[PDB]
Amino acid sequence: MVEINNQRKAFLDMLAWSEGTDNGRQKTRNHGYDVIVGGELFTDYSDHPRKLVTLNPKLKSTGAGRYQLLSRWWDAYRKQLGLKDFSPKSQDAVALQQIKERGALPMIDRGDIRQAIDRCSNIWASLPGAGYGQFEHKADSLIAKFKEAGGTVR
Amino acid sequence: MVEINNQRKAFLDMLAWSEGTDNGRQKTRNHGYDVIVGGELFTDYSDHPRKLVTLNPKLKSTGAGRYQLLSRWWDAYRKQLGLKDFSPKSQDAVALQQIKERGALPMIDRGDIRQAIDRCSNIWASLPGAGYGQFEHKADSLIAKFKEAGGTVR
Amino acid sequence: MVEINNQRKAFLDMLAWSEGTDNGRQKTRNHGYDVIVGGELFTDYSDHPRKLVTLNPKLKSTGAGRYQLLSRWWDAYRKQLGLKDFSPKSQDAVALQQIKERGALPMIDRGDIRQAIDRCSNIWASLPGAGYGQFEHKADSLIAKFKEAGGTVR
Repeated sequence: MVEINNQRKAFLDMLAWSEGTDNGRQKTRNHGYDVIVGGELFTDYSDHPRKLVTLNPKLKSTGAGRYQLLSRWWDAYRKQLGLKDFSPKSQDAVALQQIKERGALPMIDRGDIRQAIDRCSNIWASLPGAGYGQFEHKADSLIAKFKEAGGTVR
Repeated sequence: MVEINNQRKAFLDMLAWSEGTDNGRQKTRNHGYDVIVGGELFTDYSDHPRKLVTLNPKLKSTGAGRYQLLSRWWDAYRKQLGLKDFSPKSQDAVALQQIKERGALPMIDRGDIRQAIDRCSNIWASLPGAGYGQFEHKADSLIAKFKEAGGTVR
Repeated sequence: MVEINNQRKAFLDMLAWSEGTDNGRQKTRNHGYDVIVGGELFTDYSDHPRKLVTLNPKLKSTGAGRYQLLSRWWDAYRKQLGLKDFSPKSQDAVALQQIKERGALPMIDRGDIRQAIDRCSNIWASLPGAGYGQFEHKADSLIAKFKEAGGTVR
């Protein structure tokens, strides 16, 4: 399993905030860990809710959990990591594993958050990529949230 | 909010032992309720001491009290539960609230401690499977401690 | 300057189409190489036009050229690659350099376009990231364009 440390935890909190699952606005009984794309909540943590939500006549998504994990990616990782449920710890595990695969861990650990965000933009829709126009602006908000979660930026 | 019963009290004692705040070795004048991460003690219970013992980004911690509650979580819960101080009763309240949120209360009440421990590993670093670089007690030692605190296991 | 080959050329054409600079509808006198974000054209190729265009209150951008390169990245790469102008050749050079830095060149050369697109999504806003809700469908329309530009997919 990818180890959790203060920098990584702060990154996961920034991410939960960015994705809108744990931002003090969206309703939740457990820090966004029970949020289904669209805003509904689930209570059974034995598996991904797998509820297909139509966000509009031309947009569907199965994102669920604190990091809005798609069901197809959940299946891949649950098998790969040997996870027995979709509990908060399992959700953190998958997110960290995806961050690991993108080579972002060293960046997070050392405080190069702007780079970590860019590297992870291909996984999470709320994160901007560096070539996009609004990056500098969005990264400031993200960096601020990262800092208040206790992370240290370089 | 969350009322205390024998099973829950036994869980909190097991937790204090696990976290190293109340284990008969760590110094304390009040059963671990005055312990700051690192081992120093505080005497003013009107608020979380809000101290760290390292500036190392990965290792940084503000844990304080019997259950080593981080200051950022303290602020969230203080507001949410309407707590006026960081007294032992307030500390117990926050811990029980976090346990309630991870869906572990029914598990504790019925004696399914191994499951409750797993669900709570996402909150406390000493609980087996937590995934930090810290020492994690074996489930067996935890269950033994839970039983000597008067809890009944199924 | 990174070398151009048929696979790479086809990727740059797919990209110009995806970004809307060279798609048969947007006006241009030079295959999108003269397009400023928003749709205006420039004629002086000695430097990036450097116009900050407001697309809406929340979205501003300085993208210009066939691949909609932001001015700040233009300055970085101009210096790094020793470019003396913002001519079509220079624009291609920077795009290829960015693709090289994302490790997508081998993917493009071998025909693994879906992977290359995902790796490059952090640079270009029109490209989809793999964790995105509709990756497979958007990738399909891009692959079609890549193939008609003469590229071979695996």
